[PDB]
Amino acid sequence: GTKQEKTALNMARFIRSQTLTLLEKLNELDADEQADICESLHDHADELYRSCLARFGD
Amino acid sequence: TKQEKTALNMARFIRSQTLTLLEKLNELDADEQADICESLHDHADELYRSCLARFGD
Repeated sequence: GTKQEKTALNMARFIRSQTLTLLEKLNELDADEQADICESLHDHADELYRSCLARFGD
Repeated sequence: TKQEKTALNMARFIRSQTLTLLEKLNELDADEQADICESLHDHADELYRSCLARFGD
């Protein structure tokens, strides 16, 4: 129902923001390999978020 | 350092949360989204293991 859809959409949103924050932290730590993997992870998180918005965004 | 541990904890959290969300999408029968989420969780697992080797202990 609406509650479950909203929770899922909200999780997809904070996951996307957390990948960006983590990428920023990894870059600050000069953790280059991890930053690279995290940057791709942010692409994937964006893809999931858009997909969730399409179904649950009302 | 505490900053490295912050990064590590965040990587672990993204792995845990993409797992939870995968299961919730499965419960919604939201298959297109679940497929994307499972791949996202694969990559979150990868990032975590890389960060753990670098920053852990």
